[PDB]
Amino acid sequence: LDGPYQPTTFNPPVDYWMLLAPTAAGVVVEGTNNTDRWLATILVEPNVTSETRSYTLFGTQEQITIANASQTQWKFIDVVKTTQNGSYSQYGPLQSTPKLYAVMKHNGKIYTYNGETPNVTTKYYSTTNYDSVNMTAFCDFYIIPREEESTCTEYINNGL
Ligand SMILES: CO[C@]1(C(=O)O)C[C@H](O)[C@@H](NC(C)=O)[C@H]([C@H](O)[C@H](O)CO)O1
Repeated sequence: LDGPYQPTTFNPPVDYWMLLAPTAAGVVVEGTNNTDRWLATILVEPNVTSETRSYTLFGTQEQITIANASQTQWKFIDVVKTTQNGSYSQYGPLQSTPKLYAVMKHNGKIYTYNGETPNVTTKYYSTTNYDSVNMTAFCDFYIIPREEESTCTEYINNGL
């Protein structure tokens, strides 16, 4: 567990999980290869009926319709597009009590956590030039090698 690091944009090594510890609802992390993949993770508060919100994604204001069916858990949503002018689509989510998320560049993809704490799993998004994707963290974060993924999973499920 290397960190906490303050918000910044950098090029994380492949096969490391970037464990994010946001404190507020909103954009958590975003990264793109500038060609066929844009991913931004948004943290939505517990208990939200369908509504459109404005988020700044990659420097520009975007309207996204979100919801969170859970009465008590947070919802992390990956908002992605596959071309520069394409529409954002939602995948995931991760329903969470600890408020932690993580993202990793691995084997031609970007992986993120998914499901419902305390029994999370991971999902992925194929991404060309996956190894050079820079990630912008909007909150404090830690770095954990993939070899220690069981430790990252325990933090996502139960907190630091
Ligand atoms: C093309 O197949 C895949 C991929 O990227 O390898 C399979 C992968 O399991 C799926 N992941 C999820 C969370 O649905 C992903 C997304 O649907 C797509 O990347 C969204 O842009 O599509």
